[PDB]
Amino acid sequence: QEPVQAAIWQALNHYAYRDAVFLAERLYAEVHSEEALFLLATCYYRSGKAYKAYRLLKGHSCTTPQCKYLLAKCCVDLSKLAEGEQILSGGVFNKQKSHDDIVTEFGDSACFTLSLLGHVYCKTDRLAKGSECYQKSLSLNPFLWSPFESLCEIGEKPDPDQTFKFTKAAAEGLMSLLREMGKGYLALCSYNCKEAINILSHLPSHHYNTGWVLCQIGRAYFELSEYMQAERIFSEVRRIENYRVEGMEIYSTTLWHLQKDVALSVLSKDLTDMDKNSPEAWCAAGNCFSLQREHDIAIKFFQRAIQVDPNYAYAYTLLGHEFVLTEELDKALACFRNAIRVNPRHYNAWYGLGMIYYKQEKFSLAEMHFQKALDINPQSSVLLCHIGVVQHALTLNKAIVIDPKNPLCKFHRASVLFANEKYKSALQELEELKQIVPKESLVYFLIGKVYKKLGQTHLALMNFSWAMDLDP
Amino acid sequence: EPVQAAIWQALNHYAYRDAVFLAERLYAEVHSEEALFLLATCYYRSGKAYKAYRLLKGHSCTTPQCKYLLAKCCVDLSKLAEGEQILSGGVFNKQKSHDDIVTEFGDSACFTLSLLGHVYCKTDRLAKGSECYQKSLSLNPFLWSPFESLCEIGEKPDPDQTFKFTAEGLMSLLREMGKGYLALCSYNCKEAINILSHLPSHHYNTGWVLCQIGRAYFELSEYMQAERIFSEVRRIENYRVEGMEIYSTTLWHLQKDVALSVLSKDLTDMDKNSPEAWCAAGNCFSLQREHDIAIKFFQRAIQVDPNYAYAYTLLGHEFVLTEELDKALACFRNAIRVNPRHYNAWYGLGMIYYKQEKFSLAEMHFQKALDINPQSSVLLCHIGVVQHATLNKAIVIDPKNPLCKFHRASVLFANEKYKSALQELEELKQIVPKESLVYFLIGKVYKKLGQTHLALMNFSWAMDLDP
Repeated sequence: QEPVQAAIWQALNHYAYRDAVFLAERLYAEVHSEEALFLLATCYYRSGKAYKAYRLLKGHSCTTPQCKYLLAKCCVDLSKLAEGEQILSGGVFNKQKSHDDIVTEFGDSACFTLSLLGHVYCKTDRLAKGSECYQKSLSLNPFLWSPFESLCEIGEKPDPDQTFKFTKAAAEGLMSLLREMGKGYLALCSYNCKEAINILSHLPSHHYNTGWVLCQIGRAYFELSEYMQAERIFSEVRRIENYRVEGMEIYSTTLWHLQKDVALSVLSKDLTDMDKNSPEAWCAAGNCFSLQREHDIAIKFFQRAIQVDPNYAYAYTLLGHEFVLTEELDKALACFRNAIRVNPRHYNAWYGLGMIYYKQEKFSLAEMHFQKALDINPQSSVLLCHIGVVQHALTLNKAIVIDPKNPLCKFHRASVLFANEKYKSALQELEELKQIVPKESLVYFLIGKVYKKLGQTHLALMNFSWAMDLDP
Repeated sequence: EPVQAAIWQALNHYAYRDAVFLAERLYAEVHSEEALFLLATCYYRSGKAYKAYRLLKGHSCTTPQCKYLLAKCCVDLSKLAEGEQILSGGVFNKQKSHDDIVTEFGDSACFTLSLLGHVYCKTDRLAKGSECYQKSLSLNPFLWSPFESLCEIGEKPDPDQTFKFTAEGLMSLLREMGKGYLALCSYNCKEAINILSHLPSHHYNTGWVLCQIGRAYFELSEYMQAERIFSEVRRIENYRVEGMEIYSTTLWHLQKDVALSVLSKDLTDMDKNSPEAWCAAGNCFSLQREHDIAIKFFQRAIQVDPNYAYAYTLLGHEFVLTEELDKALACFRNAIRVNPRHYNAWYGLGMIYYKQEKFSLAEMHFQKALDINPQSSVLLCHIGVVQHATLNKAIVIDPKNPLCKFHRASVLFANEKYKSALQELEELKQIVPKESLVYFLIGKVYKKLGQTHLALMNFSWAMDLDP
């Protein structure tokens, strides 16, 4: 009995699934225990066939925590999210069981199920309930990076120093790394890009050279739009890991702005060759053909990124931009809106909608989009206006009149000019706005840039420290 | 220690993202080979095998634990040469002993050997493979899969001895069940049914056992009894797809498009990645007389598993119906590469070569099918009679070429032409005095006749001759 199910798990840790599953089937058939049942369902699940585990556990119902966790997980895998809640929460039919109840039920598993419950609440439009779950999970288990990483991406600001603290002593040490890292990834998610590099770079060199860190730093340099400083450490994460696709996502697009045909070609090849069930590889393959500026082929790839992961915002976004160039404005809208559906904090899509409203001269709505976007990210304009540059290389008073009422539409019109090689025209429109809004740091920060490129070093430094002082 | 134990917790709840992160940390922190093993174990269980491979290659893996995981990724990546060179092979070491491998991998010895046997079986070295399997089983007789493979690749181990322990309750069960599966594999199905229906009824009523029985009844061509057992196996185990491809073929021989529709709909959208489900839908649309829609599905079955022989043979039959024999020969030809011990294609080709009047070839083929399974004519000849819904020539060949004559009598028996088949089987019976097969087919025809004397006698003759 005992040695039979000892032996099954030996088969599973060696991934001999057919051997394990066979024994499990006979074990459960001899003795109908809840533990043997669990083990069988376990075997079906790790063998890569969740659906089997679902019908098995479901058909003669077990209530044990080990079965309940697993049954909920198979559901989540199969997108039965509403159901998944009910197994764990007791959520919607009867009264919703509390976290204190949940912890009592699952005990040591409480941390994964709250993580699980977290994920579904978030993916079912209840970030409120989902954040509370993630937080509680981290309380129960500080070694879990994923809950913390979800909270940052939502817009929540958890406290690294309070989140990771265990309550020889090896944890203390691991949590220290995790602390400065936590502080840094939040610092990246809220777009304190200079801070995030500063925190991450101060991290010890062994944990600096890891591809995760460098990948985040790559995202950091990229958001600043220091493209060459970015491509340096993305070329780096590749020679050091070479099996990593996760950061190569945004690296593909950096190589896109720099217009490095061979490198993006090489990346797309190397990425598709490794993992064709990765939206990153397909995002890369996609804008490799945008580089070559053929739009039929790129659309198809971006699509594969959507099929292999429809909860992956960025892939939707990158399609929109490409449809802008082909002048398919109606498809583009739906793209950015969908992008807004999966992640409401993905700034690229807001602005992209706002850009095409502005382009069609629907301003007061474009404002709202630009505003909601620039709240997520200031200095959004640089990247998405550079986009239009890359494309166009391969009423104006009406707007200013309209711009009287609303600042950000105007601000784009300036950012749109600086991105083009029309530097002088920008400064006329800029001062007119500087008078319109002496509140916004954005205005003084742009003057800072526009002076630097014009030579006036003393007057650039000047307006930037003002711009900083006005900034909160 | 706390970090390592925290990972394994995250793994056992399938929180892969949480675990790889700790494992990247732990490995960055210490460049330990066990820290390495964890990271690669976390990438592999995350469902990203390439990630572990590329990692393990780019660092020094020299330990059994490490060497196993890497071999597994290789084999997963269709890098069989690599896989071999890692477990058996020293770049510098010579071909390892069986005993060397066991020493190196200790408890993991049975699994590494199992995986080798698979590699040997995937390459053209069956003998080297079945030796690796036997060794695996002797090291660990709780493993069913190596013995499963042994039966299918034509070898005949002895259950009573092979699963003897060198607990008694599992083995004694395994032995009886093993003896049953071997029978099914050696195609003495009436034995296979008998010997595993002697099993205790709560292991009888498991899905796997019923499936083998159901499998057997198709091989006995007991089609109405077959669908009885499957239908039950469906009720018991609606999540089972394994062995339900042939349930579909049961519902195809019997002409139940109604039930084959229920079956295919269910299986398709239960498991799109199972070829059994696409074989199921493939048969379904064959009945509906949509040949194009039928072949569409059979290729998808093949698409989902190119090492799934039965989809190749079903495409074949669907091609012969559309008289596209060049394409049909290829499928069957593909089928045999794919399946060494598979009567279906061998006979399938035979029937094609027989219709091409190339009886010299047809013979050699029918022998190979009939070597694997003696009764293959009855099923394959039935196919033609469902699909449908010189008399001197083959007689002269029937001197030198007996098998071509037997098939001609079988196809006549498969049609309602019972009288004409006895006449022809008598003439052929003179040419071969003694062939168990022939006395069987007499008894087969006597059932339709009435006559207990003729059926009983001949069957009893045929049995005695081939002990």
